[PDB]
Amino acid sequence: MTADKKAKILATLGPATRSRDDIRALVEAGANLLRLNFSHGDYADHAQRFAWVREVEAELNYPIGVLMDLQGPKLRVGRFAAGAVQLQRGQTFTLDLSDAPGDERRVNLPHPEIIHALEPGMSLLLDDGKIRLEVVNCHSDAIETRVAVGGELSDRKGVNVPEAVLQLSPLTDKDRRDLAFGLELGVDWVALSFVQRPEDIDEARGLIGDKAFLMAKIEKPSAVSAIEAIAERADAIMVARGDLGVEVPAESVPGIQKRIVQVCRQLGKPVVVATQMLESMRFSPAPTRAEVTDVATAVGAGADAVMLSAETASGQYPREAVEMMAKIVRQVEAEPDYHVQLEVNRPQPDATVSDAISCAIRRVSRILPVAVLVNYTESGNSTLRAARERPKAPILSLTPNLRTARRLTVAWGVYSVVNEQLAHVDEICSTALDIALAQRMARRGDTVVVTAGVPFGRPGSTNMLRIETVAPPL
Repeated sequence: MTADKKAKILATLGPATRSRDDIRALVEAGANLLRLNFSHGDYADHAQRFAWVREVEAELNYPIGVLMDLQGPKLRVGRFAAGAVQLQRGQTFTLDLSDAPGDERRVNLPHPEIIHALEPGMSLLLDDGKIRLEVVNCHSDAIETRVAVGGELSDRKGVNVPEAVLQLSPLTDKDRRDLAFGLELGVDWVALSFVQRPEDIDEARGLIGDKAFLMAKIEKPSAVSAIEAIAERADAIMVARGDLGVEVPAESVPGIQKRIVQVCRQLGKPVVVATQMLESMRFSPAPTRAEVTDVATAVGAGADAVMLSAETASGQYPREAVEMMAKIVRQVEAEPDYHVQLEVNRPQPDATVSDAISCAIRRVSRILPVAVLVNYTESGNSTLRAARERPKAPILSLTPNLRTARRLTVAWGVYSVVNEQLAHVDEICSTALDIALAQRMARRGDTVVVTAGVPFGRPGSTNMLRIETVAPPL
């Protein structure tokens, strides 16, 4: 494995991927994680692709994580007798629970927990926000509305409510079946949809158990408001830009994205920027200038992971999509301004031993040419803290456990290597050092840094550091 780029690339798996060898090509182009979209495919396809990925992980011998993306609830409108009713601007329209076929005056909304708690003067978006509805006055059975934007409204079209926060669980009965199937498979990362309350993480975490880590998808304003809270209760955050763009002013979004990456980097939780990264590539072998800029912004904010969806899952050029993504990340890293750029975002360390060690690590790195930070853990949580600081040297996380390594694959600039636990810091000096020549990271004569827990026990914060030089293996 070569550390060409520190930012991570999660690549979706879909119909276009169709070989055990296809997955190998994607990671050979710098893809770090692999995503199975449970809104599509059937379990035979996922289970097949999952296994294909696990062959490649064993063949290359370096841990590559697998992320399973829950569909979440889908909020759709009822049926129309006409089928296509042409709604006109500024006219009154209602929607019931009852299955009255649509007549330009009323359609049903099968899911009634939307109807409850909707207040007058809230907007209602249909057909991916194409039409805006204004609620004039409500009842228990129906909502009277005024059309604020009109257009053809086909049946079973999609509904969005940006203002309201709904008492509805982000776990659908379909999502629960998906959860039991992916946990059985051995997925590492579960991405949760429709997150609007921090409590929604707890319900998913209880079902997940310690079997897998959980990532919260910021898709509603509801979540963005409570981002700080949500980011604390989960293991990582994914920004679905496209999906907010429905529920907020587009011009607002890059601000929200920019803000959220900050909240995550404060807490050290990995942050993933996703959706509309390089869509031009689905059909074209090179991106548009605008896209490269969109990517470079996300990479530059210091975000840990970037997600490619259609470009790899179903697309005429899925490898070169990754090839480009990696090249853009390398170009951002190449810029000398970028290293200084990150510095302002870097939260000043808190008065703890683990922060001080990481802080001391910075000074030592200015004074000496440090080729690798080599923090060693099993729980991952230390290497997460070592990554918060965003060092210029690559982290080489050493692992007595495969499960943590696959999860650490999302983390910023963290490269994980797996071996039998050796249990002692002063002993592992040679091992950590040899591992470096093993993973071909440091030349004979570079200096490396090792950090670990003090008693090699569950006591916390990894509070010792030790410089070592690779003297000539004559």
